[PDB]
Amino acid sequence: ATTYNAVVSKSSSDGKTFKTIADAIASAPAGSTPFVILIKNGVYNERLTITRNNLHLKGESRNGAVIAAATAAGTLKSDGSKWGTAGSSTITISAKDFSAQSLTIRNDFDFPANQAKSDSDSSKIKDTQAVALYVTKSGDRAYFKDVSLVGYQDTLYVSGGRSFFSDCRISGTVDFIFGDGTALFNNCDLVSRYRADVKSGNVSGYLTAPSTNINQKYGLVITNSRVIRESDSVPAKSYGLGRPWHPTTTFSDGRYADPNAIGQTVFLNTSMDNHIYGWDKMSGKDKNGNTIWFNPEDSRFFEYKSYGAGAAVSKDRRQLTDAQAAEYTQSKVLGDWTPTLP
Ligand SMILES: [Cl-]
Repeated sequence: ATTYNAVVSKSSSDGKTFKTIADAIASAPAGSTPFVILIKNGVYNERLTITRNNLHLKGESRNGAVIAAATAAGTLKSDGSKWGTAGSSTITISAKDFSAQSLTIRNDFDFPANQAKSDSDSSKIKDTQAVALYVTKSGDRAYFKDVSLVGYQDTLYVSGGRSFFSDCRISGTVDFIFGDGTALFNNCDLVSRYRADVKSGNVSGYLTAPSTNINQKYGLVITNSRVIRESDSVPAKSYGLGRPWHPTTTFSDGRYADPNAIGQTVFLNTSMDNHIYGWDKMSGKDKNGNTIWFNPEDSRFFEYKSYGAGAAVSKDRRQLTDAQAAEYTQSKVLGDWTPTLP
């Protein structure tokens, strides 16, 4: 008995349906009773910030139901300032118990066309992060089933609490899954994209850039998934599994890369194609303004039974024991939260 409180569609003939997702959401009664919105197939050019708890979106299909907007961190607002990384997000989850199913969320920033522009072209953006989905610190218990997240740089920004991605497709280039949140991905396609602007022997990107605080037990946890390249032109050994992101943070002794943001990315029972070369390091600025490198061997980067040509042949890729692997069940990672659809 699945009941939709509202229906969004492109038809002005579909009946008492909404034209945009924002309107359908705004029709929700104040409070925290569950509210479910069916989004009929179509491309909805909208940027949404979810502040209503217990809101649930269901698209007619992951392939046909799309929420898309083109915004880069470097994209300028009316006042001439930049949107920023968080601000470029097509969808921002700032409420609890959100769920999206069978739909696609895209940031349509044309990263390749931007990279192809001449350097003297004043419209060529440097701050090229363009987030498709951002789960903020106010978005605990965000659930995404049969959802597709599309972007290049910084596709998925997960911060704060717990989020679960099941049977999803996430595509990107650089740090396309990043943040400090507890994000569990099960049975997902993590799609590494082609970079026309990167020479074949250089790094095209990194699947993850966790910023997990050292005291947080779980960061980015990918299980029973597939790490694949979007095309045969993605070179062998062009993608890192992860890179340690230590966010510039304000401390009583200055603003610089957080030394305690010792990120975690763990893969279990996940296939990896040949584009993966292993983990990588990342640089930031320390308390003195010097360049500092945060190394993978100093981060919580682990694998358990990866397979495929991209899996570990060498030993500089730490492996979990069977006992340690048992600590990465959905129950343990998500704790008191059991993700369920309306
Ligand atoms: Cl930063």
